[PDB]
Amino acid sequence: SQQTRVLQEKLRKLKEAMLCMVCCEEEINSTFCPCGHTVCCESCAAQLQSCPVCRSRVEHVQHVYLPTH
Amino acid sequence: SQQTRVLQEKLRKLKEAMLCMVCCEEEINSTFCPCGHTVCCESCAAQLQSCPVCRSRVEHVQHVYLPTHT
Ligand SMILES: Cn1ncc(Cl)c1C(=O)N1CCCCC1
Ligand SMILES: [Zn+2]
Ligand SMILES: [Zn+2]
Ligand SMILES: [Zn+2]
Ligand SMILES: [Zn+2]
Repeated sequence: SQQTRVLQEKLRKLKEAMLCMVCCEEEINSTFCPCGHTVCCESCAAQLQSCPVCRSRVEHVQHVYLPTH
Repeated sequence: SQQTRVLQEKLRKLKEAMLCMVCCEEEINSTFCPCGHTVCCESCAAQLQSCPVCRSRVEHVQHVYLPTHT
């Protein structure tokens, strides 16, 4: 039905929100500290000296173990 | 259709996985450091001395801003 198409789009968008905002290919699993923005995979997070959301300096990257992983 | 029911179930399960493992009511937005388990809301994370998943000592809690926050 048309509702099947609507639900497929909602699921696709929720899954895309869990993917790295830089490479778009790997799951988010890293937090920039101290700002807390959690928007990258470990490979993209390792290559950024400043947060891509707020431009704060990255003091270090904390790996996150999420239940959605 | 039955396909619509299957997709509704998938969506519901993904949304439930984003909720705090202790209160089951608020979104996860806190990480236990240094272990990295990110399974609680701020209130529930605040008084735990050890991680509820791996038992490691909680040195501090890091707030996390996730793109899925609704
Ligand atoms: C230009 N740049 N500087 C740091 C990072 Cl990260 C990037 C970046 O956009 N990419 C593309 C996707 C894969 C990782 C590298
Ligand atoms: Zn990436
Ligand atoms: Zn930031
Ligand atoms: Zn809670
Ligand atoms: Zn832990």
